[PDB]
Amino acid sequence: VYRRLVSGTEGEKDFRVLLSKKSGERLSPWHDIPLFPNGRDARPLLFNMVVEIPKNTRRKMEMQLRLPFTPIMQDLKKDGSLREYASTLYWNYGAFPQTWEDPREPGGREVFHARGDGDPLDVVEIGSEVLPVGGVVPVKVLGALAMIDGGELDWKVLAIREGDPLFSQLNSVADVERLCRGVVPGIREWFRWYKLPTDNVVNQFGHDEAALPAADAERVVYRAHEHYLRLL
Amino acid sequence: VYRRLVSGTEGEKDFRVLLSKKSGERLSPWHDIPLFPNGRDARPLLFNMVVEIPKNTRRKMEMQLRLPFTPIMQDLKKDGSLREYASTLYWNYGAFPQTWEDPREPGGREVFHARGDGDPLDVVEIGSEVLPVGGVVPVKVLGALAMIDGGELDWKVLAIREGDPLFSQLNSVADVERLCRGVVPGIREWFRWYKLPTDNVVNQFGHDEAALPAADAERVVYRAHEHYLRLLSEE
Ligand SMILES: [Mg+2]
Ligand SMILES: [Mg+2]
Ligand SMILES: [Mg+2]
Ligand SMILES: [Mg+2]
Repeated sequence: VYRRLVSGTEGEKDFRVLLSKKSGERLSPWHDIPLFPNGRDARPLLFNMVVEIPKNTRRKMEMQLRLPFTPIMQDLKKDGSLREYASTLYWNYGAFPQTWEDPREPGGREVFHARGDGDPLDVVEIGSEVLPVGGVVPVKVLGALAMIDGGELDWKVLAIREGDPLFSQLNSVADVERLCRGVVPGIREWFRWYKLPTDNVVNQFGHDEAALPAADAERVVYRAHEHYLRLL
Repeated sequence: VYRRLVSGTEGEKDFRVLLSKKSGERLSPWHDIPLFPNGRDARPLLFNMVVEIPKNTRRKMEMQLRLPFTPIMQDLKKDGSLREYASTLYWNYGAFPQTWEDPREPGGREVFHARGDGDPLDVVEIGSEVLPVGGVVPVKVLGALAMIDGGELDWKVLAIREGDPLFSQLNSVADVERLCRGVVPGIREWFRWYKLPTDNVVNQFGHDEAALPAADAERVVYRAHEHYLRLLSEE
């Protein structure tokens, strides 16, 4: 469905992934990829996921929202070096197109009244297959962890790629805990601890650290989608 | 108190940490450091921990058991390049002196009948302060996770450094869960997942993934201590 135009070498400053339709026409993975690849009336409801960080990698790849067509490149520190996480991420990681965590909207106290992180909504894909930088895959939402990253509400939605062998068997948080041991706590503990070496901070999680159910996590995506639509 | 003799350059193949008494006499952190710094009858019971990997680092530093005085150096790949873990370890990590997880000794059915890892018993220290490579600190044992790494039983004993502010307040897993949220699951999930990028394997845990209580973890250390001592025995 979407074409990856890869340039440079993956570990260097010239690396960049650009997206185009199969017509050849360039398009933004954030603006012009539909959030619902088969409409809002599909059941099970599928969301598009733009993969930024592949499973088993450590480079902080992200869509460059300032640039035309929002290409994916590695984040830079102010020292101008390519930025990496202190630990390898064990799952495909990215964001939902056409979503925005509006900082102007305050959460209840289940999330310590934290505010939107200001970025496209983050999603963790738990499938076995390694997905490439700039990949776009339809996913089924399974749940969501409400991370609090320095006073900011930073949702991590959990999803499973359509076509993964266990897709039809995973429909809720309990199914993941049952058929994929360590995935839910591994993701929670990864994002709780990953900024200890860089910032000496241990993050918190709202809703008593629980993974909110799939239906509630779908509503989180909807709200971020409308915040995005309201932005335009 | 033991003296650290640091040699080579950090992060390079020549880096090496050796231990000596305050006499200057060199000694092996595995062979010549007592497991019980105040004897087995000390209350609270203290075990000595040889710190190999400091909190918030990822180089795979380990005691080199083949070398004289068993110095701590960075592990090597078959390529001969320096080996690092794929992820940063968020806690001080090392081993108990005079312990050996004797293989050939079969585990119960709670550990999938897995055998010993063949190495000195591993310990995770959960205190806040970063400890140096080659540091020797007395710790109080709080619990143990029974990680299974490819048919090998690889215990991760959890302990707290004497002198850490929460020392007197931490005596078992339940205290850690109460006063240090995320420490026990953070350690379990770290060792469950850390070899996925290198080996494409997700580790398992015996005893239904539970953190065994402090008393059970004390017995884990004792048994490994006896395995080591048996290697030294006559007749
Ligand atoms: Mg993001
Ligand atoms: Mg976010
Ligand atoms: Mg070890
Ligand atoms: Mg071991």
